[PDB]
Amino acid sequence: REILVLHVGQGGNQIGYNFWKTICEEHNIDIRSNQRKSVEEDKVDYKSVFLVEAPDGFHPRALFIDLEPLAVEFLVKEMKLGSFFSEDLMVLSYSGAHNVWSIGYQTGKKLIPVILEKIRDTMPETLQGFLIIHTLGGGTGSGFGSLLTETLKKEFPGKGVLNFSVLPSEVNDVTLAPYNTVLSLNHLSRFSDLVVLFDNTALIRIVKDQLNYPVIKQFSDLNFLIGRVMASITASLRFPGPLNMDLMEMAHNLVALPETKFIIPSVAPLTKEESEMSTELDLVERCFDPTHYMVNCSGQGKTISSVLMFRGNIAIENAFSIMTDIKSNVAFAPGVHPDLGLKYGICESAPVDFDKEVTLLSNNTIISEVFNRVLERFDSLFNRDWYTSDYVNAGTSKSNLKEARDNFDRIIKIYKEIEGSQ
Ligand SMILES: Nc1nc2c(ncn2[C@@H]2O[C@H](COP(=O)(O)OP(=O)(O)OP(=O)(O)O)[C@@H](O)[C@H]2O)c(=O)[nH]1
Ligand code: NA
Ligand code: NA
Repeated sequence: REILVLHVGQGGNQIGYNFWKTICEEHNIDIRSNQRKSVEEDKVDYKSVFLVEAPDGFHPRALFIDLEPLAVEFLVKEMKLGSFFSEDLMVLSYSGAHNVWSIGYQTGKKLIPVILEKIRDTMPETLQGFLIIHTLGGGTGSGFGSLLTETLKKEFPGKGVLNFSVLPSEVNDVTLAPYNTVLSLNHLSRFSDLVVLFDNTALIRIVKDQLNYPVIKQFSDLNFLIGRVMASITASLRFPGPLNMDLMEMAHNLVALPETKFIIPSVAPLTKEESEMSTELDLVERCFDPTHYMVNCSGQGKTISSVLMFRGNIAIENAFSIMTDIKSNVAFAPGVHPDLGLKYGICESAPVDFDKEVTLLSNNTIISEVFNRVLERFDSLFNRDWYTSDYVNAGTSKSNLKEARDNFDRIIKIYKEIEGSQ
């Protein structure tokens, strides 16, 4: 059940700080010492899923990859997790991708041999899959992340390749993001087994309103929610539970058609103060709400398939009691059976910061509208040949951009066909 994590680019590596901090905290480890705070939970946990053991200290089964060092360096020195984020786990170059998917895809091909050799060292043959954490708007996380997704699926067929990819804010903070996002989602639609999507617009709004935290100057607290989703969906692998599930079990339950592998996540509660104030169904209803969707959505949309991970103070009586109320309040696609569309997972271990928790992975048709807005941005640049020159002069032809564009458009049509039923 072992999992190897790959962080690519500034965003992917910065997110890795909050994820491994939450993983360490859930396993009673202070991320900095690499040593146990307590042995109290070691015997009801399975630390081997994400953590590698050593007398000097725990090590994450992860690689930290970037085509420029500043993002890793400044994070590993400010938070200063030198021992945990051992630098034998870093694969750094110094070119940068300059926000071009093609430059990242290919400068990365130079480090594929050293990344692959570090993988075969780290991985036990009982490894179940990989997690790839990256942003889609930049160049390294998008291009190199696409390359690693393609590389791992062919280097290790039969093993799972899951992607946790960050979309830009609705008003893009990178003008080249539509090109980079379309190119990456095209690569991932092929080589990924499951793509859990985030966008900063939804994350910024959750942080501003739902947590109402004083103020933020690091992506830290937006990345905390991304780390909460990754940790909670893997909780039943690392802690006892009446109903556990692994990476491919969740992907099999979500991917109805081979191309419907793009997932919207949500978690409740986001503040400890409401963990006291909520029941099982209330956490479920709020997860099925746009105010908790970590992707900018209109409404609940039409759910094709969903996975619900229950953690902590969770009445299984009530968890199965409210399944009728779930289908009663959540609109599902016109082709989904009234008794289907749900995949349950129950882990007895509570999250780091809440008394109960419900994590939702939703295969929703509303992702077609999110993708449609990315496509419309793509076309406003592609139809005017704006910024295409350095994609052309980095070896991605317009012909390759158009090929990725129409395959991306085909995915939008598959989701809309499930949505409309006309
Ligand atoms: N949620 C979140 N988003 C981030 C973070 N860092 C960067 N981003 C987003 O990622 C997009 C750009 O990707 P980056 O990761 O910064 O760039 P890169 O992957 O290192 O690629 P290059 O900079 O071109 O070498 C921007 O739209 C940012 O909003 C982060 O730490 N958390
Ligand atoms: Na960068
Ligand atoms: Na950058």
